[PDB]
Amino acid sequence: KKGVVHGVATVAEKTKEQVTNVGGAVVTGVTAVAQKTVEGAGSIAAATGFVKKDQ
Amino acid sequence: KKGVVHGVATVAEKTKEQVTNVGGAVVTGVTAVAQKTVEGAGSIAAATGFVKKDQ
Amino acid sequence: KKGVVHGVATVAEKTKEQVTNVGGAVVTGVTAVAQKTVEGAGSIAAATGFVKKDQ
Amino acid sequence: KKGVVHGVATVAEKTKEQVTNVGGAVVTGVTAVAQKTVEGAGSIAAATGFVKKDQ
Amino acid sequence: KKGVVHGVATVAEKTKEQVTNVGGAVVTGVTAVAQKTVEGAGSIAAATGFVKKDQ
Amino acid sequence: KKGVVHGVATVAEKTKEQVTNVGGAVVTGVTAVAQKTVEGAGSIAAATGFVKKDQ
Amino acid sequence: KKGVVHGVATVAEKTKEQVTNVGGAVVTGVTAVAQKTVEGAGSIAAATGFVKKDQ
Amino acid sequence: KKGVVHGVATVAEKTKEQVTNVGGAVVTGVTAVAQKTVEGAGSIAAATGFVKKDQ
Amino acid sequence: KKGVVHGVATVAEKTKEQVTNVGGAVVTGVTAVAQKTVEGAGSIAAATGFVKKDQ
Amino acid sequence: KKGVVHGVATVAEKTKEQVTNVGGAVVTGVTAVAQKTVEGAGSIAAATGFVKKDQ
Repeated sequence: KKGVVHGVATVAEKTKEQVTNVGGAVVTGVTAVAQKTVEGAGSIAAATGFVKKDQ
Repeated sequence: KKGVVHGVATVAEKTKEQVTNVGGAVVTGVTAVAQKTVEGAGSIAAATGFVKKDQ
Repeated sequence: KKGVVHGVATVAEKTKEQVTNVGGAVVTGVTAVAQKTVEGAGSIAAATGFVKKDQ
Repeated sequence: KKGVVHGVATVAEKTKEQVTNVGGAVVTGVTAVAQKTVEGAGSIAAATGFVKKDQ
Repeated sequence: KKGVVHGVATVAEKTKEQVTNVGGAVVTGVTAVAQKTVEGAGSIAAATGFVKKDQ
Repeated sequence: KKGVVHGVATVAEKTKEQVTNVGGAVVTGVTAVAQKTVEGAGSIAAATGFVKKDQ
Repeated sequence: KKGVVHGVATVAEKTKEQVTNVGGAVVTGVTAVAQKTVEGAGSIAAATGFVKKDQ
Repeated sequence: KKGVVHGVATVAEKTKEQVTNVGGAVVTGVTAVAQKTVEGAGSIAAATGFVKKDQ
Repeated sequence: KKGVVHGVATVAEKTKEQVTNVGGAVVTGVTAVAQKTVEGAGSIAAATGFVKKDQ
Repeated sequence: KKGVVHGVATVAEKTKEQVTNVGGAVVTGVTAVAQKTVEGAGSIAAATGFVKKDQ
């Protein structure tokens, strides 16, 4: 076989899960957050996949 | 087989899940948030997939 | 076989999970956060995959 | 076979898990955080994969 | 076979797990944090994979 | 002060929450269930407060 | 002060939370269940407070 | 002071939390369950407070 | 002071938490379960407080 | 002071935590279970407080 990509690719066979991202956010997984009190200014309480590039 | 992509591709066979994103947000997964009190200015309480690029 | 990529690629066969990211955040895994009180200004309480590049 | 990459690639066969990242965050693994009280200003309480490059 | 990379590559066969990172954070492994009280300003309580390059 | 009860009482002062039960069920708390597929005959999928006394 | 109870009592002062139960179930706390597939006959998947006295 | 109980009592002062139970189940605490697949016949997957007295 | 109990009592002053149980189950504490696959017939996967008296 | 109990009592002053149990299960403590695969028939995977008296 032959393949040429510029990116971003994701090429496969017999594949149970696939995610391609440029951005941006993708949530595909099981996630449970239980929480009782959030205070403070300002605290990232429960972050799973996170990116902060403030300018 | 032969394939040429510019991106972003996601090419496969026999594949249970697929996500392609440029952006942007995609939520495809099970997610449960239970929460009782959020305060503060300003706190990211429960973030799963998150991207902040303020300018 | 033959392959030429510019990146970012992810090329495979017989592959159960795949993630390609440029960004950005991708959450595909099982995650449970149980939490009772968050205070302080400002404290990253429970971070799993995290990136902070403030300017 | 033949392959030429610019990076970042991840090329394989018969492969159970794959992650490619430039960024950014990717969470694909099982993670359990149980927590009772977070205080202080500001303390990284429970960080699993973490990167802080404040300028 | 023949291969030329610029990096960062990860090239393999018959491979159970793969991670490629430039960044950034990747969490793919089992992780359990149980915690009862975090105080102090500011103390990295429980860090698994961590990088701090404040300027 | 003086108090005589037969039960079930719940006597207090300055008290944020109170529940008295004989029965029976009382749900006063925050609860989030997210769920994707339930099968089997017959499986208690997600039970929070539960009592089964079949005769 | 003086108090005589038969039970079940719960007597207090300056008290943030109170539960009295004879039964029966009481749910007053924060609870998050995220779930993707339940099978089998019959499996208690996620039980928090649970009592089974089948006869 | 003077007190005579038959049980079950719970007598106090200046008390943040109180639970009295005869039964039965009481859930007052923070709880997060994240789960991806439950199979088998029949397996208690994730039990927190549990009592099984089948006859 | 004077006290006579038959049991089960729990008598106190200046007390942050109290639990009285006859039964039965009481869950008042922070609990996080993250889980990816449960199989087998039948395996107690993750049990925190547990009692099995099958007859 | 004077006290006569039949049991089970728990009598105190200035006391941060209290548990009285006859049964039965009580979970009041911080607990984190992260888990990736459970198999076998039948294996107690992760048990914290456990009692099995099958007849």
